[PDB]
Amino acid sequence: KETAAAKFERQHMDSSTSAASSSNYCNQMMKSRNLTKDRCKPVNTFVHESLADVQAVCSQKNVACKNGQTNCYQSYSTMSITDCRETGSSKYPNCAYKTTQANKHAIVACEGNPYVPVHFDASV
Ligand SMILES: [Cl-]
Ligand SMILES: [Cl-]
Repeated sequence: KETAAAKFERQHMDSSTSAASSSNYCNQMMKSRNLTKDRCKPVNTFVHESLADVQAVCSQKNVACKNGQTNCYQSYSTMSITDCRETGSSKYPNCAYKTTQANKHAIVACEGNPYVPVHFDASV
């Protein structure tokens, strides 16, 4: 079993790099974080900030989530973010992703005590 907090860290946290290096970034990252083990994760986002900074977003701007839940938070400043999406020629187990790097505000859902990110809603 894996806690929600831990799953968010695995799926969305990447403080090792300051941004998406190349176009293959999303390919090897979706792999190293085990997001291609049993299925190709269609869409996934990586935040290139310190965990501390991402966790802090749980105390930033409270916004609604796409699903309507009122526990989403948007970061006051922009963050280095990498979006990963399957390309047209992506088929399990040969997943292929388009890596798109940018700096936008991250929006996550927080819950529990300690109150930390447990899901990544979107990035604006
Ligand atoms: Cl995501
Ligand atoms: Cl600060």
